[PDB]
Amino acid sequence: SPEEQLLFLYIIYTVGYALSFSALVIASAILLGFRHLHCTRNYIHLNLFASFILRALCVFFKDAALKWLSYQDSLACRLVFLLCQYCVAANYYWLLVEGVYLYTLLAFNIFEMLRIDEGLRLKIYKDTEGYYTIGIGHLLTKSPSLNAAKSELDKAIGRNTNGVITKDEAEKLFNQDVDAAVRGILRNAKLKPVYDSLDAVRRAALINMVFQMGETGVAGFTNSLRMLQQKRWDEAAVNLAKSRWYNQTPNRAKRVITTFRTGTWDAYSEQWIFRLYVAIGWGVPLLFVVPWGIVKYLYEDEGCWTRNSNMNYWLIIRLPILFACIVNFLIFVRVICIVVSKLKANLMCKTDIAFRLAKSTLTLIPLLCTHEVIFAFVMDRFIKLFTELSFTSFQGLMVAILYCFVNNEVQLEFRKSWERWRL
Ligand SMILES: CC1(C)CC([C@@H](Nc2ccc(-n3cnc(C(F)(F)F)c3)nc2)c2ccc(C(=O)NCCC(=O)O)cc2)C1
Ligand SMILES: CCCCCCCC/C=C\CCCCCCCC(=O)OC[C@H](O)CO
Ligand SMILES: CCCCCCCC/C=C/CCCCCCCC(=O)O
Repeated sequence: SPEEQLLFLYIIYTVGYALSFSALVIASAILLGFRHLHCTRNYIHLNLFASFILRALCVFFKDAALKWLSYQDSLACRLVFLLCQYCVAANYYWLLVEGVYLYTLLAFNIFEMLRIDEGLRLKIYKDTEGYYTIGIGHLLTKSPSLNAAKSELDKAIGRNTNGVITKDEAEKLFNQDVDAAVRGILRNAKLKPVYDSLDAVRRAALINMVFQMGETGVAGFTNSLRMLQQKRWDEAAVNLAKSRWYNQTPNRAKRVITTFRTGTWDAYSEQWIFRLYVAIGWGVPLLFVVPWGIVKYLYEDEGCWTRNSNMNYWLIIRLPILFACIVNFLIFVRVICIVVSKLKANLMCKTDIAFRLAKSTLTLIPLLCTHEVIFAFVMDRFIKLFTELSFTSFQGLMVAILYCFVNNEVQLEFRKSWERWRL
């Protein structure tokens, strides 16, 4: 039947946005509700949920306006449609920062963590403790003799030093020290069981302490090491502050303790980077949605601008979303090259945040951007194509599932809260 087909597609579309709206409001309430879920990764998700929540609000407002000059001729409809088109562009640009974040998350490691904390030295320097240092935190000997320190470094580099050591030689010696740090942990009875239980992010935090202090030095933190192995991060965070290490070097310790408490790299992230993501997700859509809205009002104003078939005014809202999808597929392909490399080299386990986040992001990129790339320059079997209405309505539900309800961290918070109710 023709009327029955048009009515049935309306139901799966409206229940699609009803299930997506409720799931995204519940999902966003979970990420805001639990304090341990307050990290840059989940804040990026909250802006992405907000763009799908406002899109749903436009769909429910358009439908509510059907009940009582027709609505197609009104100015209110054109605004609801302009706001809807702003939400669609935000969905794809918050999906771009979602990919851009993931890619930088795969790029940050212990070597980049220590290069920030230890810094770089070109020439030999006698530090406050009496130890001669050079490169990226490479301590030589406490022996007060620059002549013998240069000779001690000469055997540890290959050729004659003179004093100045190049950027490549320092990185060569840096890989040695980081390899010497991990061999020490695994060669220690009190550090191997806690390191093997820690995730890749909290492992780098343990290596960082060993790099500065030493294998036998950090092994003394018997009180902190046990509550780390027992996954009690918040209890270990306040206990590590009550240390000699925290009062000696406080700016470095606060960063390492945050990485143990959260299991993220946020204490090494710059505050302007997140301000650049909000400028992409909510800023860039405004730069092409409002010129589209102005040209449609002045040169193609006919039935809430639904008659979008006359000039280049279609391309100004379809070329920027194609650009966000082409770059999202370039990230998609490159992220897969990095993830399969880190898994094969045993640099990553599938239980780590970078893999599980990749497992959801790499799903949503071809889920939202494949249609846009395939039918890239098509302006305008009718029942079979009307199945696009089912996926654009349930989009929000899928985002809420893959970035919240199947997330392992949120499931920890529900069980941790339920256990506190009993105890
Ligand atoms: C809609 C579906 C049927 C498809 C979805 C499914 N997609 C998926 C599954 C696996 C790989 N994959 C494996 N290896 C590689 C490689 F090659 F190494 F990159 C990629 N890629 C894509 C999925 C399943 C599980 C999760 C998941 O638990 N999320 C929670 C993690 C989090 O948010 O913190 C997410 C997505 C489910
Ligand atoms: C308990 C809450 C239940 C109510 C249901 C929620 C309704 C959904 C709408 C908006 C919230 C999502 C948008 C706000 C989150 C983004 C915050 C932000 O802009 O920046 C990140 C952070 O604040 C910098 O550190
Ligand atoms: C319209 C529904 C209301 C939704 C809230 C508005 C969104 C602004 C974000 C803040 C949510 C308020 C909950 C507090 C969590 C923030 C944590 C904090 O920094 O204190």
